[PDB]
Amino acid sequence: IVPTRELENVFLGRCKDYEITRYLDILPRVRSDCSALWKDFFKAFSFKNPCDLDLGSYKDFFTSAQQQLPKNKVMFWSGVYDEAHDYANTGRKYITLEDTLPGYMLNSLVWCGQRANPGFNEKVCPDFKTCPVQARESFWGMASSSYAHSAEGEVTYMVDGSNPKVPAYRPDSFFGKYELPNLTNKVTRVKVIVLHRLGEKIIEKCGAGSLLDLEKLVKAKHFAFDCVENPRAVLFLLCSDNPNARECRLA
Amino acid sequence: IVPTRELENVFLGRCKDYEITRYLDILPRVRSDCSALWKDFFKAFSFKNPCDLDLGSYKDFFTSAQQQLPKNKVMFWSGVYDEAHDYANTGRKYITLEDTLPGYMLNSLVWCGQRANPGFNEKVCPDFKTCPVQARESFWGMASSSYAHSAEGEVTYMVDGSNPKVPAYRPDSFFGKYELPNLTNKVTRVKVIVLHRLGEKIIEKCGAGSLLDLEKLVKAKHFAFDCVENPRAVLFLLCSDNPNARECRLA
Ligand SMILES: NC(=O)c1ccc[n+]([C@@H]2O[C@H](COP(=O)([O-])OP(=O)(O)OC[C@H]3O[C@@H](n4cnc5c(N)nc(F)nc54)[C@H](O)[C@@H]3O)[C@@H](O)[C@H]2O)c1
Ligand SMILES: Nc1nc(F)nc2c1ncn2[C@@H]1O[C@H](COP(=O)(O)OP(=O)(O)OC[C@H]2OC[C@H](O)[C@@H]2O)[C@@H](O)[C@H]1O
Ligand SMILES: NC(=O)c1cccnc1
Repeated sequence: IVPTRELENVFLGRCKDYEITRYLDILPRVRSDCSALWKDFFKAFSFKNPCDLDLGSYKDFFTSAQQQLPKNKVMFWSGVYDEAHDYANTGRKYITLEDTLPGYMLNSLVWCGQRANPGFNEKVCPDFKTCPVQARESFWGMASSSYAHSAEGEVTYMVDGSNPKVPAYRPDSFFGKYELPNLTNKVTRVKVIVLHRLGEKIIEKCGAGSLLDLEKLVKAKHFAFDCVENPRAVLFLLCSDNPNARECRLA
Repeated sequence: IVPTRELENVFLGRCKDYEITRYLDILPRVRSDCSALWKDFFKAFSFKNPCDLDLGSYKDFFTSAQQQLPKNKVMFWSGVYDEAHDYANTGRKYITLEDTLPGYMLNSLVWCGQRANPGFNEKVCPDFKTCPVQARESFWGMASSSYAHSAEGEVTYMVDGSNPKVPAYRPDSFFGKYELPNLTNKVTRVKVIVLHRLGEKIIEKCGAGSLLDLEKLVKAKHFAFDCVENPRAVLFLLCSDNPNARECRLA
């Protein structure tokens, strides 16, 4: 893959944009300057081989960047990026990882270290499936970890019950690796939302299969559990993109 | 009412981020670099009294910042900012002025000039309703003119039909002053979408009142014209937010 151009400029620009104007009524301000943020972020990967990284490489950066999160509002998702963020509504109904400072600064960006000056690669970045797992998941794994760790009260989980090749809940998702195991006794309940893509064969159902596994894990953390399939407000979102579906017919 | 802090840094940060990462498949890059853009912007109001502006003050800036816009995808809106932007879907279905470079950089921001150094006011910005209309509307009126002037093919206009106090179409709106009068022969059609808020009395309908005036006005310029109220895809977005309304009763 081709690395993002003028990485420092984009980082510092999104950082200043967010600081002054984004989520002011929804998430608290970070306590560090954007230059200090850049400095911890850069020294995490710079002057090293693109696969030298591990789960600790970005710890100082995420310590500098972490935000206290609104009780009851935190959302996780697997397999339904577009639907979860549409439904979250840019922080107004739920908060996602992407609404917090570090997700919003690096969302979609591409970067990597090298050993010669200037210590990063402007030309090429390795396909990351070529690195050991602790290295290919250094950044986004620690991100999901801090984030889950800060969740309080109710949390929400959106998933896909229409995928014949991917279970609604997998222990090897980012949610299963990093999120679920990191939630504290400050969390009280897990509310799952199963998406049935319209026009398509239903594959997972509440309490059966991987959702029944998930249920048992959640109760084992002494957390409450509920699960619903196409709740009306979410169904209406889907229907808007496919107003003809049989599921969408009105009285 | 307080002015945006670190205006220049916010402006430049937003400009750089948009340049490198935003709308890359949806809209073209402008030729002019960020510091050249800043120049043109700042000379418009700097070192003059706050109400010492007119429609031609920001002219060089908008000249520099204007993008060609993709055919059939331009949308206008009155009275329904949230609903129109949700439905336009960040450029994926329709483009709005807030998706273009100059609208993206200045959206939500607050600034004004002053005669003394630094040439702009960091303390307060006169309740712009204090100023002659050509000063109060110098920036966003010129933004709207330039945007409308660039539109091709079909264009769409989303309006409020439940406001007893404010008609669907008004000659004194930004659409009536700046946008409709500036559409060129490159535009072939104007498609109106009338929004009826759930559970609010319906005030305006296609073919009556101000919408009738709008139809004739649009017939004069030799565009086609259609109009529709609460079409399904828009209606479902509304129900998503108020699933229990009578209009959202499922069969
Ligand atoms: N914002 C994020 O990017 C982000 C990333 C990971 C986890 N999160 C947290 O964990 C859950 C989403 O991961 P999930 O439960 O695994 O659900 P998914 O739909 O499978 O998403 C993986 C897809 O993202 C793409 N991806 C991006 N970067 C990478 C990366 N370094 N490495 C890899 F492998 N994939 C990446 C990749 O193409 C892959 O196809 C959410 O609760 C979220 O808070 C957010
Ligand atoms: N000088 C000003 N500067 C700024 F930033 N905002 C202003 C100013 N004056 C009034 N406003 C606010 O700006 C809003 C004017 O909105 P509506 O009335 O809802 O629709 P319309 O008038 O047609 O103007 C929206 C249409 O103009 C171009 C755009 O692409 C779309 O086609 C009002 O809600 C009002 O609170
Ligand atoms: N975004 C705005 O404030 C705005 C105001 C007037 C016209 N167009 C946009």
